[PDB]
Amino acid sequence: FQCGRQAGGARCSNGLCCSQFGYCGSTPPYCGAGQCQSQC
Repeated sequence: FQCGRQAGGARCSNGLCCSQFGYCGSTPPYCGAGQCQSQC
């Protein structure tokens, strides 16, 4: 975890997506199929 409230307030690689808890990604179960809140 790096993004969201699960960590505080950050982002992963680029302007991808950030999971409900605070898990940002662009390919794992955060951006594709998992817990995508912003983008999937």
